[PDB]
Amino acid sequence: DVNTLTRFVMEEGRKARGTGELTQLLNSLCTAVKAISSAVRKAGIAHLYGIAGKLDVLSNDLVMNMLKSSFATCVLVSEEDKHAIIVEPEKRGKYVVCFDPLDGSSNIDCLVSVGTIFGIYRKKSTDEPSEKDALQPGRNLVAAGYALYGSATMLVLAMDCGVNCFMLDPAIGEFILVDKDVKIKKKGKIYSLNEGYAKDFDPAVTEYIQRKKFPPDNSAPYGARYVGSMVADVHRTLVYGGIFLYPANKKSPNGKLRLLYECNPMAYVMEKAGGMATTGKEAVLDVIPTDIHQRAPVILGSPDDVLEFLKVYEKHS
Amino acid sequence: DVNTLTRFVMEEGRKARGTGELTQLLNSLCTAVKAISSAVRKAGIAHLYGIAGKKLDVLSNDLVMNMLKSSFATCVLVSEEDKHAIIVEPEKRGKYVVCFDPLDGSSNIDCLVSVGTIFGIYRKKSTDEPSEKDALQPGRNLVAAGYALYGSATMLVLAMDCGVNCFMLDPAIGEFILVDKDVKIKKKGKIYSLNEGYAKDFDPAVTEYIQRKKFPPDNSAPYGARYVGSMVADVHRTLVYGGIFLYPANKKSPNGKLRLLYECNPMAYVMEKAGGMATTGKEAVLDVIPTDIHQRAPVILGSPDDVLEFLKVYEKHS
Amino acid sequence: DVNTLTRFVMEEGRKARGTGELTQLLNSLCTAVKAISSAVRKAGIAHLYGIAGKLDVLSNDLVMNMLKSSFATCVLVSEEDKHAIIVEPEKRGKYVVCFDPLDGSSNIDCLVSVGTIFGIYRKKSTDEPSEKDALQPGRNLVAAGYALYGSATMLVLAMDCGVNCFMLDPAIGEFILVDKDVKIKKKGKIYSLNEGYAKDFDPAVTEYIQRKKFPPDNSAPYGARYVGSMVADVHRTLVYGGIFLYPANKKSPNGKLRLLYECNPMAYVMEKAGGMATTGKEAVLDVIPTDIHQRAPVILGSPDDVLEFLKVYEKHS
Amino acid sequence: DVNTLTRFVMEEGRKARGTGELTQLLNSLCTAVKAISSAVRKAGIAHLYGIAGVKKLDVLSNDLVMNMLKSSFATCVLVSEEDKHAIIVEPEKRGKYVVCFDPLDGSSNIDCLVSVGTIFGIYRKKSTDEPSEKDALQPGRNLVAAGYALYGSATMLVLAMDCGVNCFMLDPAIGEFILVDKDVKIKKKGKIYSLNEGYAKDFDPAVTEYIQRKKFPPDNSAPYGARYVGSMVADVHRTLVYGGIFLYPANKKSPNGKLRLLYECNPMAYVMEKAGGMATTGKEAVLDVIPTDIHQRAPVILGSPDDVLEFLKVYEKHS
Ligand SMILES: CC(C)Cc1sc(N)nc1-c1ccc(P(=O)(O)O)o1
Ligand SMILES: CC(C)Cc1sc(N)nc1-c1ccc(P(=O)(O)O)o1
Ligand SMILES: CC(C)Cc1sc(N)nc1-c1ccc(P(=O)(O)O)o1
Ligand SMILES: CC(C)Cc1sc(N)nc1-c1ccc(P(=O)(O)O)o1
Repeated sequence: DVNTLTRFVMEEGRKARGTGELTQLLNSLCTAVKAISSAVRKAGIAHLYGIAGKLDVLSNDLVMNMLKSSFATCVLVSEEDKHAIIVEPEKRGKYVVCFDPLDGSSNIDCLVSVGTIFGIYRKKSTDEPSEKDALQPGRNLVAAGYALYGSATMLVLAMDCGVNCFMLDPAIGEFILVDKDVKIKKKGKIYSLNEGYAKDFDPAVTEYIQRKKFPPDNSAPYGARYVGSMVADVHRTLVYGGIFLYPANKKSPNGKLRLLYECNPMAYVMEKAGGMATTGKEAVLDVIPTDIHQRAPVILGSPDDVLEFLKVYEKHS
Repeated sequence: DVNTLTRFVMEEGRKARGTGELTQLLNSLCTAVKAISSAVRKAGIAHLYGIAGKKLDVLSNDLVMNMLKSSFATCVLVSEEDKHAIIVEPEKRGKYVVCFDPLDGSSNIDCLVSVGTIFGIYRKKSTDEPSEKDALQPGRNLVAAGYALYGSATMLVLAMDCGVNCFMLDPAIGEFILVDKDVKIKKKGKIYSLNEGYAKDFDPAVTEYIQRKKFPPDNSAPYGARYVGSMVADVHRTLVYGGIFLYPANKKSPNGKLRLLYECNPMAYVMEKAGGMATTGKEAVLDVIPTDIHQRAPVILGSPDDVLEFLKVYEKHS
Repeated sequence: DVNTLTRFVMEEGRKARGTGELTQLLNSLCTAVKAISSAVRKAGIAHLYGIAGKLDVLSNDLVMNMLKSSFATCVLVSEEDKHAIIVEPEKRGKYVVCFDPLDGSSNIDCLVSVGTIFGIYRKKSTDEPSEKDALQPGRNLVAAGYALYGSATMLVLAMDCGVNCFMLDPAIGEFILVDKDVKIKKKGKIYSLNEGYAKDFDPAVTEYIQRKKFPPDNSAPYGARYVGSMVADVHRTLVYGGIFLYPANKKSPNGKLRLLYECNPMAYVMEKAGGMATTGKEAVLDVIPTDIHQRAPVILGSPDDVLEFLKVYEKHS
Repeated sequence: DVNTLTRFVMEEGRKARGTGELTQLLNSLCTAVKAISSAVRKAGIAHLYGIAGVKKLDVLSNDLVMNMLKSSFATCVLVSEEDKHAIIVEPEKRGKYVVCFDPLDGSSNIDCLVSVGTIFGIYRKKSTDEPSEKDALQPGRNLVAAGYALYGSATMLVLAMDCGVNCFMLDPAIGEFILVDKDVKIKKKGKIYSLNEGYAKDFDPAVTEYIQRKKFPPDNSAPYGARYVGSMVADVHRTLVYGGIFLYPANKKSPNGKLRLLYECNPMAYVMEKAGGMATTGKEAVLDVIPTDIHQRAPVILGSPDDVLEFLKVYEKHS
């Protein structure tokens, strides 16, 4: 039987005997993602070029407005906003949402794949809503995932029931369920990181990557891929297996990627798919944040690959 | 004034006092590219999944093949998808030879990586009965070439003698809008692009050049690395941002990996028309005289100062 | 604040403390309607004409399959099917749906507006579901409405809370709420019927139309409009006011339109909009059907216009 | 073999050994029509209703056609239903063609989602004078091309030229007009009549008598069916596809009719005649009227020839 994201979300909410608030949140996010996709694919660009005589900001506006009007949220943290956004009293629900509305858009001028990343938390205290409600470890996530605006548009949604992938059919604006309860390969054959900054690598990263290129045994060297857009690289890791790295170094002891709306959602998807996600020192999902924009190192993907990295990392610890 | 690809192609044909045959070819190709984009973005996939109770690379080849055949402008067609050249039936023959990759990068379409269509257009040069040999011309001889990138948005890059022009597909109206005119690549970039998984097989010249990008001998900032693994995506980035793209020979691909006729030559033509460079290491890509329609070539291309720097390192290793 | 069909249907179900079954029904119908619209606008027609080297049937298949897979229905009545469809036991819910999947499609060859009409009943009994469960008067409707595939695509949905109109934004495949709690004009200035049957008209119809052309109170004559597609003509009646008539004639002595999936849903929309719908002898919604494809005469629209027709009708007994 | 509007127009221009100017005109119009279709179907309406936290369609449509035709470099004089005076194209963009068009016909009733359309007629400038409004004052029989786009259940472009009438369906998945009906001809006699019978009290006696013959046939035949969408493009297209007759005649209150000669009557009359149909004012062929004002009105009775001819017999019977 055919299944849509709308039908899937609703049925999961009915199974859980929810009140319907999270379902409305998720319906609203889905509508925003379709609107971002339409804009990313440049529908209407002819009018900008005068036929009748901003993208990251627009994407942030779509998600903010759709989530606010769901009546399901109370605190919203965006890559694009300096402070947490507090929902007006009359529209407050119980959920906290952290999101990157257009990840990878810094290089959107070359039409590289971009994406939307989100993580949904339940507000934990009855206090007046504030940034502190967003300072939860990723292990508290209720749902998380991403939309990839690639060759096609796909929404990957992870919850307690596992990871499910929905393809956007732009003819009818419906996300069609195409991959159910997806699991990552135990060991991959691809490594992904920016090797241009090798002179800054921690010695452990240098040694691990050298082992991927010059394997000590009779195995084939891994292939390399680095799109430079986190959603594209993490999605490829999910589909094909392997390892994605944005690790710490001495000039960046906490990494570069942001914990709340990049690392934690992707770490959550990975673990629900049977993968792993580490800072080197601990699981990404166990980090307790103190700053809504704080950075975290991240190494994620197939467990045998992540564990091999940790073996090398501890050798230099 | 707004300009569409349709209007742009027609006016170039008018200025050249052509008979309209090449205009019909390019209009047919534009229609095929829009149909491929729609399919690549999965329009109608719900029907495939049972909403009412071909492979993408094969469909794309069928779209390009049929639109070019029915243009009456072509006589010989070479596709990545076909072992032998397709010879157009006599009554539909025109004078052009088209080599193309209808869905470049589609081997990894399962992870929704950017894919593209690459094409190069030659005039038939021989007066013989049309055959596979008519596609064996050096890239030197191209009349027009370019690619469609099905990335975050769909763009067509078209190169001819008048230069390189970039058109964005507006999917609301199915129209290619001219958005970047007479494009030129940066003289020198800050990004290098290659699969470093083959580091163990690199010739010394490639190894040293990449070492220079990571550890600059002059203490400037290291280049950033990018490698999508889809040639159209990596080359388009090289065009837009500058830098260098490399697919050199390795042990699995001793003649290189990329295909000369419908990957290297079109991209090399776009690059040179944009003020860039494209070399095999030994010679300009466009000077290679092919002997086989699916033959491979090593390729190093992008900003002129970056390729020239590579070539100096190459000469240092004889 | 923006509102979608998805969000509106979900919120009405929450206010009603429903189990979510009707919501799944309506979302499934929403998906089918977008797919029908896509096909009606001829998306993909180039593939039929050889670019790479039935509509009424497809429309029925879309509605049938989406409703079956909702797990919300037990009996399905379509204009396209001789007998009622009984849903298999594992997919049964409690709702009975009568629909015309592509109303007006007989003239789709001239690109006239066409539509989808639907009416939803609740099955209350523990008997095994059968065709007889669809033999209900329209006053039993839980929800009803129509999708119009006209110059744009609009879904009109009627329930106890009133009538609401949703515009399909095809860039994102989302129905946008654009007209809330719609009420029809008390009196219009347009009458709609096929005057080609003037020779067969009952004396009451003839006299009523004479009053529209030569007004007894010295008012200006009504304008005439007859698209010949029931959904187009009735939607215009809703938006602009006035009257729509399909009375008995010699080829159709019980009228021509179908009671179950044409007259009843439109009569329901009209009454929920403050309008009226009569057979001449009684309200459409009070007719007790004996055959799922039985026909009925219908006069519907603005209340003053229908009441005026009924005055003429009562004059002729 | 599949054929698109772009390819068909280009090949017709090649067959005629044209310079390509008319081809550029038509490509530009095709682009405008796709943009109108997109807006008519309400793409992006979610943004107007606040999804991220403005012109009426008839104005946008006029702006689209005006700008696309200007930038074709193929036109010199433009007449629109929306503009009191003809637009004279600035010198650097001038071509030889005169275009009269209605950018969104029937749009006054667009609020009920009734079918709407675009109508156009293309002339060559005949005078050696500086271009002016007078260059649009040509009889319809001078038309080089004419036709219409109907934004109905699907969007179709009907294009008439000397080679006949051809119908192209817009495939919105790819923005291509697909040739679906070639060298169209209308039925010799139909079974539908189309006019606003609510104003029967104002009818001319000939019209009254003719419509009476359709409802109460004297020859024991079946009465005609009635259809009246109230959008000219929709009613005329149905007349082309199914046959029959469409009427907006002159009456006692409107001695010149209501529809506009230059950009409503002439193009539809031209399409009709190229399809083997007829189009008359009652007194003469629409295509023979020589206009004196670009917004002048004309009565129109058009469609299947046996029906128009029957109408004219009744009309002449009443002198
Ligand atoms: C395990 C999953 C996340 C449960 C789901 S899945 C969905 N659509 N809704 C819920 C849910 C539970 C409670 C509530 P609520 O009372 O806050 O709405 O919703
Ligand atoms: C420099 C460019 C390639 C010239 C162009 S650009 C276009 N649309 N057509 C032509 C062209 C020249 C000759 C012919 P033809 O007589 O084969 O048709 O066409
Ligand atoms: C008055 C309106 C129609 C009530 C609505 S509105 C909506 N979306 N659902 C319902 C509803 C009631 C009962 C059930 P259920 O337990 O069969 O699902 O649903
Ligand atoms: C009979 C038809 C109208 C001929 C056609 S059909 C088309 N696409 N162009 C032309 C045409 C003739 C002259 C010119 P021009 O030199 O003004 O461009 O064009």
